[PDB]
Amino acid sequence: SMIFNVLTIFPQMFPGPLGVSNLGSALKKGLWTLNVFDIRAFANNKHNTVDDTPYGGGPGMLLRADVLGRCIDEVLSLHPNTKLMFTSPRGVSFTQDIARQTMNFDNITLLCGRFEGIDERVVDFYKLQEVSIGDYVLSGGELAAMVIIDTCVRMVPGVIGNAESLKQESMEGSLEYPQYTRPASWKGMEVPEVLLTGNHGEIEKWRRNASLSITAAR
Repeated sequence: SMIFNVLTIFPQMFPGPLGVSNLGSALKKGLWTLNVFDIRAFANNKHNTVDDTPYGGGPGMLLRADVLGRCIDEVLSLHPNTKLMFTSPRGVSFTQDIARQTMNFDNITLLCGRFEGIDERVVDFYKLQEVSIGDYVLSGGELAAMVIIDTCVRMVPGVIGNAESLKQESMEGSLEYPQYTRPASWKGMEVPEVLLTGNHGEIEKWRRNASLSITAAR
């Protein structure tokens, strides 16, 4: 199959957008699995806190190493051969191709940051693969984990009928092309006539030409 384990202190966010349209359908269908672990549950600490202030001081809090380890050990006990990852804005920049490389593993674990980060020992002891969906700071790692999961799950088979699947890959580069649909006029803007001709050859040809412009503006 294809399993994703998410470690967060906001489990109520999930599946959120991950549970809707094809993505949710296939999830119920069981084409993929979504295990969401509440990190808060692992605190055996009497203060039952997950965060704490940082040695050396400064702002905000940091997720405690002992708590995260209890959580991570449980996931490992349950999925020993799992690729441990961690969302932070200063790691491997996530791309459609990195996604593909992740498909090679069929069991990924995504720890989501919160507050000012996590105790470094966890990064080191467990050898986490830091991943960044882009050059911006979020309130936490969970939107990141969603973006990653959405990106990868779309390349599982059965989630997207082979029609839209062999396609998208046809466009090859970010170009794609202008697309149009009914009405034929809208605010007096009419559809390029070639699309209305039924001429597959002449339409593919126009679509490659339009694919090259717009991109030419890049």
